[PDB]
Amino acid sequence: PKWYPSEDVAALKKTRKAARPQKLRASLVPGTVLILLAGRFRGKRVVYLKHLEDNTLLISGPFKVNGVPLRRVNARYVIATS
RNA sequence: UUGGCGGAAAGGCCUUGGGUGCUUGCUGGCGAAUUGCAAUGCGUGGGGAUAAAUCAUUUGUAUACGACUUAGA
Repeated sequence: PKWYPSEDVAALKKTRKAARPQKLRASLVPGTVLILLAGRFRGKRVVYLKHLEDNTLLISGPFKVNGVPLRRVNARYVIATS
């Protein structure tokens, strides 16, 4: 914060990479039934509830039906049913 | 547990009878969580008894040396 650099490491250039919201595939819609391909609950059927700002999908089993609680999941490890 | 069957490398096929579990065929309840967003998720090396082999002896229907051929608790 206030310590002067004791070794003049070169500063990084102005990176021209602005963050953009994830463009999820149209097949992913809220309320869709999802199949988990990996992780603790791999192979379980899950319901798509909400999209999170961290590029993850807020999902629920529901917990009562199959024991899968509210957890974050990646869209790339999920198959969206009709 | 009963009966038959499979010889090509059968060694497998059913099957009468009962025993004990599941049944998602149908109706419901209990728990999943925090692993936190994926890192696939089987015989020795030393002893106790002993079935058998080789050597010793002998044998000669065998013989350059191995090998082969007999018999004595």
